[PDB]
Amino acid sequence: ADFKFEPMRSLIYVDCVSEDYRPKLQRWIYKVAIPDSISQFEPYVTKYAFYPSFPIPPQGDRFGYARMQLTEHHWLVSDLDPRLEIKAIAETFPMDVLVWQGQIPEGNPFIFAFLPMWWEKDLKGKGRTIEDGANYRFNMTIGFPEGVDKAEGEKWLFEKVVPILQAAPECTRVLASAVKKDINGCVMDWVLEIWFENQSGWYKVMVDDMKALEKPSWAQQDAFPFLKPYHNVCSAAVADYTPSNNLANYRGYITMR
Amino acid sequence: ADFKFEPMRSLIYVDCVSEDYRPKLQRWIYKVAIPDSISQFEPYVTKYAFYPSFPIPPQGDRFGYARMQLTEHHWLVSDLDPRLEIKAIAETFPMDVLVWQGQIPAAEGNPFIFAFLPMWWEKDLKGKGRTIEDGANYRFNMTIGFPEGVDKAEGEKWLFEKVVPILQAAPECTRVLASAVKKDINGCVMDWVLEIWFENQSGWYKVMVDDMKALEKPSWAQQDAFPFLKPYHNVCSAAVADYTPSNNLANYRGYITMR
Amino acid sequence: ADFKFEPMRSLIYVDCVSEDYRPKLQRWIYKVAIPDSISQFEPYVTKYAFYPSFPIPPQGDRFGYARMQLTEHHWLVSDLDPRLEIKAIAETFPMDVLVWQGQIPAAEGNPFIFAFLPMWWEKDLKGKGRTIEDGANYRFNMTIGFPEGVDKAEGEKWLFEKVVPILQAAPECTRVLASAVKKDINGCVMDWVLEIWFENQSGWYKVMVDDMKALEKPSWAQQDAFPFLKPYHNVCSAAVADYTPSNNLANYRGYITMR
Amino acid sequence: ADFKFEPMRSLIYVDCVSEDYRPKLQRWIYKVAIPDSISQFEPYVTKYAFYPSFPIPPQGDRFGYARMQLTEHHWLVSDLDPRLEIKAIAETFPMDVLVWQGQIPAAEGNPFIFAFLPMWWEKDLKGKGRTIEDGANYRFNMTIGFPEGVDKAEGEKWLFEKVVPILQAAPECTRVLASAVKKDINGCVMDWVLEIWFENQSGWYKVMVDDMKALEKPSWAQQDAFPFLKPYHNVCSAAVADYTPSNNLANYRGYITMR
Amino acid sequence: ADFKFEPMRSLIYVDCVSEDYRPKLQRWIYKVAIPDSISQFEPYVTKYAFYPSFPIPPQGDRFGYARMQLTEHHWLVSDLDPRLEIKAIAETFPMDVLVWQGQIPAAAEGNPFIFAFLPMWWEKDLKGKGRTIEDGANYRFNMTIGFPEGVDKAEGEKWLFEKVVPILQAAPECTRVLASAVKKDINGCVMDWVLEIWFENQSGWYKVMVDDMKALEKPSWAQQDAFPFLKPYHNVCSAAVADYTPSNNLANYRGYITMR
Amino acid sequence: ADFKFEPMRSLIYVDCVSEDYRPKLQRWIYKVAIPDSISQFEPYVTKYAFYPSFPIPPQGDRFGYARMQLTEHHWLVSDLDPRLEIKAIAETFPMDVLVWQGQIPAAEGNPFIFAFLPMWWEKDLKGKGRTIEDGANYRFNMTIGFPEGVDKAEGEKWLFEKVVPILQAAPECTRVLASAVKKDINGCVMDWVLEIWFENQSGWYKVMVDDMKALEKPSWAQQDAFPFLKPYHNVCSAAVADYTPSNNLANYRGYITMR
Ligand SMILES: O=C1c2c(O)cc(O)cc2O[C@H](c2ccc(O)c(O)c2)[C@H]1O
Ligand SMILES: O=C1c2c(O)cc(O)cc2O[C@H](c2ccc(O)c(O)c2)[C@H]1O
Ligand SMILES: O=C1c2c(O)cc(O)cc2O[C@H](c2ccc(O)c(O)c2)[C@H]1O
Ligand SMILES: O=C1c2c(O)cc(O)cc2O[C@H](c2ccc(O)c(O)c2)[C@H]1O
Ligand SMILES: O=C1c2c(O)cc(O)cc2O[C@H](c2ccc(O)c(O)c2)[C@H]1O
Ligand SMILES: O=C1c2c(O)cc(O)cc2O[C@H](c2ccc(O)c(O)c2)[C@H]1O
Ligand SMILES: O=C1c2c(O)cc(O)cc2O[C@H](c2ccc(O)c(O)c2)[C@H]1O
Ligand SMILES: O=C1c2c(O)cc(O)cc2O[C@H](c2ccc(O)c(O)c2)[C@H]1O
Ligand SMILES: O=C1c2c(O)cc(O)cc2O[C@H](c2ccc(O)c(O)c2)[C@H]1O
Ligand SMILES: O=C1c2c(O)cc(O)cc2O[C@H](c2ccc(O)c(O)c2)[C@H]1O
Ligand SMILES: O=C1c2c(O)cc(O)cc2O[C@H](c2ccc(O)c(O)c2)[C@H]1O
Ligand SMILES: O=C1c2c(O)cc(O)cc2O[C@H](c2ccc(O)c(O)c2)[C@H]1O
Ligand SMILES: O=C1c2c(O)cc(O)cc2O[C@H](c2ccc(O)c(O)c2)[C@H]1O
Ligand SMILES: O=C1c2c(O)cc(O)cc2O[C@H](c2ccc(O)c(O)c2)[C@H]1O
Ligand SMILES: O=C1c2c(O)cc(O)cc2O[C@H](c2ccc(O)c(O)c2)[C@H]1O
Ligand SMILES: O=C1c2c(O)cc(O)cc2O[C@H](c2ccc(O)c(O)c2)[C@H]1O
Ligand SMILES: [Cl-]
Ligand SMILES: [Cl-]
Ligand SMILES: [Cl-]
Ligand SMILES: [Cl-]
Ligand SMILES: [Cl-]
Ligand SMILES: [Cl-]
Ligand SMILES: [K+]
Repeated sequence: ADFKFEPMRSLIYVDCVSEDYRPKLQRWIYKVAIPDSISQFEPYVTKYAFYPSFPIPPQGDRFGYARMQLTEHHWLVSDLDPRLEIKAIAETFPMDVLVWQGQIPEGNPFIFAFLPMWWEKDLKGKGRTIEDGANYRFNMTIGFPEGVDKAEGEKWLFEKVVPILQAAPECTRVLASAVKKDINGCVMDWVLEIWFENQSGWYKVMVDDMKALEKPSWAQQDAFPFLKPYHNVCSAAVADYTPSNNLANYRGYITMR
Repeated sequence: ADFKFEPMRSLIYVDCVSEDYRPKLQRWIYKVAIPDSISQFEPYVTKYAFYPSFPIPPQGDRFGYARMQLTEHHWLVSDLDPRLEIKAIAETFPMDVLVWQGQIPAAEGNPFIFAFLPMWWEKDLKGKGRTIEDGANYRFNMTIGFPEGVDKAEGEKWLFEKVVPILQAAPECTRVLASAVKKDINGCVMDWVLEIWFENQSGWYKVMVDDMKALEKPSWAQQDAFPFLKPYHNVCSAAVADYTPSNNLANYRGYITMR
Repeated sequence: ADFKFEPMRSLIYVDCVSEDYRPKLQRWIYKVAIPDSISQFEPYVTKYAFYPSFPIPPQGDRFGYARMQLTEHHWLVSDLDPRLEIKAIAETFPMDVLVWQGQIPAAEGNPFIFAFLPMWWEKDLKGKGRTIEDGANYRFNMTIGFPEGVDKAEGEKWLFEKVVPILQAAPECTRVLASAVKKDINGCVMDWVLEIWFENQSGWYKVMVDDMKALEKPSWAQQDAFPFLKPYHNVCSAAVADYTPSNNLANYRGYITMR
Repeated sequence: ADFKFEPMRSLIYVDCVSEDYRPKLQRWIYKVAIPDSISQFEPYVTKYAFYPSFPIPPQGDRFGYARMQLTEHHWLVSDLDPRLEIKAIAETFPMDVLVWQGQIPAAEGNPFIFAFLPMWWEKDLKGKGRTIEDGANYRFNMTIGFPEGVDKAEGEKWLFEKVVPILQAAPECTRVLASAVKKDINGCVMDWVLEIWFENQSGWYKVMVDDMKALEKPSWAQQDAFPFLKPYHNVCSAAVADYTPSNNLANYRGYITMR
Repeated sequence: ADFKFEPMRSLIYVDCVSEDYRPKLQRWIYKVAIPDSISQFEPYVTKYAFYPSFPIPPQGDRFGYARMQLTEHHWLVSDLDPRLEIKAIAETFPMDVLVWQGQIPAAAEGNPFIFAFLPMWWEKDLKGKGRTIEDGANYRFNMTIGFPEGVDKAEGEKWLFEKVVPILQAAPECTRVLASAVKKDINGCVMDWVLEIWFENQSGWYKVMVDDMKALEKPSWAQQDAFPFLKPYHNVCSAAVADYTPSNNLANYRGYITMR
Repeated sequence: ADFKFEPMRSLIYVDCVSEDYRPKLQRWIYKVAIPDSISQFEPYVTKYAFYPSFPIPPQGDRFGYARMQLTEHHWLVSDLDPRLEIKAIAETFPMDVLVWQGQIPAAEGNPFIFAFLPMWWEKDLKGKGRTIEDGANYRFNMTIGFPEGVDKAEGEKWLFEKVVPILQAAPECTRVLASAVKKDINGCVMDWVLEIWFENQSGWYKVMVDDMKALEKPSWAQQDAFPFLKPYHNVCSAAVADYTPSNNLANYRGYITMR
């Protein structure tokens, strides 16, 4: 019988591999994914929201930049509990959505990271408010390649990478949670959000300041983040606010006139 | 102090024993029951909804057919925890509502069936993977409880080995789902809840009446024909649509009157 | 350029000619008709709502009883202005909906009754000052149009001098209201819309069937008994509650499916 | 047929003549007045809202200070068109509400002040261009009507030549706005509505009491001090905030009770 | 990892120490506090609401009467779990709000911030069980108390329930009495009890909470001469509120829309 | 007194001249513009919405492509009526917003294009009857105004006799719609607004760039290629989806920040 109280925040990195797919993928998301979703999890999800990603910045491709959105659920129970596999009504989820997102064409894994509802580490910019200004919120998840010691990767991240973020005045905030791997075997290890004022601030720090970094022995590309795009790193730059707070705001797929 | 996280889906089988009562019972439900309810459980119920039952089909009376609605709560805690008996404001619940629902007559009355379930169906026995796009569903929700002194394991075995296969054989039946009732919560006499989908009333009839004549009449039967259980006492049911506009936590804006 | 301020209340009498059609027609209405509709007229309709009809009462068939609902719009402009025919996105309206409503068979076929009215009742002939606290109302909404070649003044005189007094005499009848149909808008064949309240179905029957036998059968009668008009062609009706949860502009949150 | 497009903003000055009445009057307003109201005018009112008045300031009694709220409707048509008198469902409006508001006593009562205005202020006499970021406003809304047999032109001249300049001189006063009352609608005795903003109650006092002592007492004065008009009869007022949570068409979700 | 399921009802006693502050404090609450709040706790709070207090009644000052509102959260987890201190976006909460509420003087002794955690359901129902909304409009006097330092808690409880409550039960003017014990283990709130005591109106409140209560033995630990015998705003806070608020913030809020 | 019933649809072409400005401009729009706006026009605007533009396509710069959104109001009265200039609270509109949108540099600046239209399209030139089920639309909304000293009738003739036929010839173009700009309202320099649908960006390109090379370059042309008009000055545009979540009158619940 018993079901564990397991409050978590999920993030899904929704890419769009081509502008010709955008109308169709966007349609599916807003016309189909929302109602199918709420139909299933309304009673045990407290917040379902989409954060459309800003235009892909220069060299964003190398950070597995999700060109469509982030998809953010707040769960009261583990959606991977086997008993939750049973649904009266099932979702409409065509093959085509996976083509559009880039799961299918070599093809890219579906990154679904589970987190505790609150950030575990606050490494810069504590006490910042909304009045302090509009944030270019760079959300990035990473997973160290196979056969790399996790403790060693953690040590690299926090002792080599983060200090560069702390040094940069262009970087207003740094936050990190460790991925709940015990839930869905997500290959990612960390999720970070790193705020800037704008795209140029992002570039200056995440490209130029980061050239200073020693290229690690396990690197899957020459430059930071040294991890395989869309496979061992995904990301998105998003705004402080979304109008797509789906549990509160959705009123059907109303069409423009 | 401690309060156990106990996520459940409740169903109440709301009958209406006479069309002359319908205006008044419907009024109570939508004008009074909703605000009184939300006033009490808003902080620990995630979804409160009413699914109006379709017109009672031929021989529906024999399945304890609730002629008004199903009432569906999603709980985060056991509403039968004794500490939850204390309410600043109490509900308005007249005698008359029980007359209307058939709990009391003008000449024997009917129990109030309030079944607690896990939020997710336990058994998916037909039609897995069906979506809303596959078409409009005549959703026959039926709960049953085996008569007193009938072994539960034996009743389970009957249900799943004799009854369900007839549903599986029938092309008219698009879906079959079952959960075992949480009896430990409120001593509900029912044992199972099933939802059995059809295309329409005729599909329902063809299977639940005609195909079911084939069944061996069990020794404990309380009526001659399937479901072999006493209407409204050991079986209640309702046929409902996929969608309700009465999703009360989101949708309610007061008892606004027609012009 | 100029667009006339034309505040009106529309009523559409939505029938359902068979229970096997109900799931599918209900689906279309709530899953498709609503969003397609709001997509088009949100900026110039102040209220869009559906009032599900109560179960068809005995002999309701003879009053063109809409077995599904009433569909009620409040317009700021004439939807029949020719310039309003152009829509970026058009509605999905299958042939099948007309089968289900009885506009076509799959056994003669019934017109689509869409009556335009002023937003306020023109005549208040009984029960003025009645409030919601006075009790739950069985609201019988009925529209009528006199057969071809019948003088309109003469029909009016019949209605108000012969019919209405029987309603006024009956204590079972709590309210009587009437507006004259705007015929100048969409050529609707109906002439009047009335709402006649009772306590319940039996009150309705006692008055609209039994008390009405007393009436002189007029020379133009299209059937033996009141209302003396051809069902679904020259009379449509529905009995509805004071309240609907389907106040679509405020309440709709998508076609969310039961679990 | 034709109904004139008449966009207006109404204000009703809702007093509460005793603290012992506040619970009951407040209940009526929020439990009964809202749903009865929306039930009637939803299709032709674009905004219905209540602005609770701040605590009555010193000597506010002399300005006909409404100790409960302002009631603010935005109309698309004249509610005083005679055809709008007919309502299917009528409102619940007990005698007691009039006692509570002070229309009737337990020993002379007070008129019901219902002022119709154009939706936009006619005169902007101070503080043009002020935004919400400029700070929180103590908004003193005051309506006045000159006693019987006082020339209106002469009263206007007094107001704009003697009164207004004192407001303009006072740095404590951040804003001055005025519309002339639509008298042609409901024969409201009032002539002007003004809103006069301060930072706080003391600012209000300093200007509307102390600075105003400077004023010549006019020959028609109905009291010794400004505003020289009979409280609640020829002057009503209220001090309100920039924001109300009671924007009733958008926000109302029923009379949900505290736990 | 694990986070405990801890369903609770919080109450915050929001005072306003001067009418000249009311516009500004009210603005902050409705323009800023709400969105900043929902931005943080939307996923684990089921109900966030404000109950504006009725006008301070005669001698209400002596009961630590919050002249602005009550602030009522329903939590699914302990907001005082240390891991909940981390927020992406932090709240805007100026010094000035503390001046307005009376936590600080503007340039000199202030008043503590009373934030009481409770179980979601009342623990004791001591009068008026079964009363409905149809029974009439309620003057709901919510009052929290905490016994002075070095007063035995069991002894204070015994005083409250054996001396005070019977006066409430005797008074026909008092329609309801409810009490929960404060969860002290959560945030070290100095208060011990929260009670709600209903009347018909302000005069009913006065007749009972002032006049009937004169009958009471003045305890040895008393911090003022008259009931409630506790230091205003420090060891007792209160508010009289209506059955209904329009500020049910999770459901109702549509932005800080300004009057025209 | 009188206020004319003037139902209209406005469009504002909101550009964003640099990605470094997007966070800040987007913030202003969603945090400030919305509440300031609703605070002013809630009672006489039936729909306020934002349609975020898709990524600027190849050579979109030449069509005055608004890189932020379209801003769409539905008015019941002319916002340019002089009496509507008076507002109690005024809007917060920094210099910086004009920098971000490109009205000013920190080169050469760009006019603020605010086009008023009838609520319904005047000309339906292709794809009549198309529904939402027919598929997802790349909706290219484009407004144009003919250079100074060009006869308007002659420009109209060019548009409908030369340009539109190319759209009609292209199977890649699923829809063509046009309204004439109400110039009598706000002296907007634009003359027409068109919406031209494709399947996707490539369809847009193939037709609006490649097929359009076929066109005779007119004598008044302000650039070599179609649309032959000065970007952002005599032509603005945006490609948008069928649906926006930013339907501000229904959906806005404050500036809630991500966690
Ligand atoms: O319930 C689910 C769901 C849904 O209800 C609606 C919807 O529109 C998409 C969905 O997608 C979820 C999903 C599918 C495949 C995966 O590989 C995965 O990780 C998650 C699925 O579980
Ligand atoms: O919006 C969502 C979403 C999406 O936008 C894109 C995508 O590719 C998959 C998705 O799937 C999400 C989901 C739904 C139900 C579940 O039970 C679940 O685990 C995940 C869904 O809500
Ligand atoms: O909270 C409750 C409640 C309520 O608040 C409002 C309302 O309108 C009806 C209600 O009915 C519930 C109930 C009553 C009698 C029973 O015999 C039973 O099992 C359940 C009760 O629990
Ligand atoms: O709609 C409801 C309902 C109803 O429609 C019919 C009926 O006969 C009883 C009911 O009672 C339900 C209820 C309310 C509060 C509770 O705490 C509870 O356990 C049950 C109520 O919500
Ligand atoms: O706007 C319209 C419309 C719509 O927007 C949505 C929808 O779901 C059905 C609709 O149907 C309307 C209609 C009126 C009269 C008829 O005789 C008929 O076939 C159809 C149509 O005009
Ligand atoms: O619900 C509705 C409805 C319906 O339920 C049944 C039906 O058979 C036709 C309908 O059509 C209505 C309609 C839509 C658009 C219009 O422009 C119009 O005048 C009427 C629609 O709103
Ligand atoms: O319909 C109305 C109405 C209503 O629907 C609801 C309500 O709660 C109060 C109301 O009161 C209005 C009114 C009554 C008496 C007057 O003397 C007056 O000037 C106005 C009336 O118009
Ligand atoms: O809030 C309202 C209100 C009120 O709060 C107090 C009061 O004493 C009268 C009132 O009457 C208002 C009203 C309703 C309908 C009308 O047609 C009308 O003209 C006025 C009502 O809505
Ligand atoms: O002392 C004050 C003050 C100040 O010292 C400096 C300054 O730049 C602006 C100010 O303006 C404040 C204010 C004025 C009018 C209001 O209506 C309001 O809410 C606030 C006031 O507090
Ligand atoms: O001494 C003064 C003064 C005064 O004598 C009386 C009075 O009633 C108000 C006053 O206020 C004046 C003032 C002007 C501008 C401000 O911004 C401000 O705070 C105050 C100031 O000149
Ligand atoms: O008496 C007053 C006064 C004064 O006499 C002298 C002085 O030097 C300043 C003053 O300033 C006060 C004031 C000004 C503007 C406000 O906006 C406000 O609330 C208060 C005013 O009342
Ligand atoms: O800049 C700000 C500020 C500041 O710099 C210093 C300081 O001591 C207080 C402050 O407080 C401002 C504020 C006042 C009242 C409110 O109601 C509000 O939301 C914010 C804030 O903006
Ligand atoms: O998160 C919090 C918060 C917030 O987000 C928004 C807001 O407008 C007020 C707030 O106030 C809370 C608080 C303040 C002072 C205290 O002394 C205290 O105990 C708690 C704080 O925790
Ligand atoms: O309304 C609220 C509020 C208030 O009105 C006044 C005040 O002085 C403090 C407040 O603080 C509340 C709060 C408490 C705990 C939190 O963890 C939080 O985020 C916010 C906030 O919700
Ligand atoms: O009311 C208005 C308004 C507003 O309320 C809020 C807001 O955030 C921006 C605004 O801008 C509008 C506007 C700006 C520039 C123009 O050139 C023009 O014609 C109109 C203005 O009218
Ligand atoms: O969103 C809007 C908007 C905008 O988004 C961007 C922009 O650059 C100007 C704007 O101005 C619009 C406006 C407001 C009030 C009015 O009276 C009016 O005519 C226009 C506003 O609503
Ligand atoms: Cl039998
Ligand atoms: Cl909601
Ligand atoms: Cl016949
Ligand atoms: Cl709404
Ligand atoms: Cl005169
Ligand atoms: Cl060129
Ligand atoms: K060319």
